[PDB]
Amino acid sequence: AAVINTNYLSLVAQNNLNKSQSSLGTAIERLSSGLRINSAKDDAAGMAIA
Amino acid sequence: AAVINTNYLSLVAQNNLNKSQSSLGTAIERLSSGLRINSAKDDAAGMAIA
Repeated sequence: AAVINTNYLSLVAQNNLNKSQSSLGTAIERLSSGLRINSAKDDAAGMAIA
Repeated sequence: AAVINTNYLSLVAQNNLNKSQSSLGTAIERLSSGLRINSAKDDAAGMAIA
């Protein structure tokens, strides 16, 4: 469709950008802290064991 | 025939012109707003779904 009111492609690109940014954020946190398991939401049992 | 009081052809042309202008008005409104479903008289259930 040749409509301008809403751009589905832009929305999909925004979603994929957000996913990539979340991956970048978790990678950056794990690099800076040096700890894979911080903010227990990743590997919740792992943080208890550690 | 040779009648001048009433001009049937002019009336028919005016009616067709009115139909054309109504179509132009709907097209102009949809163009400016961008919404096909506007003025709920057009696509009544469509506006409910929207």
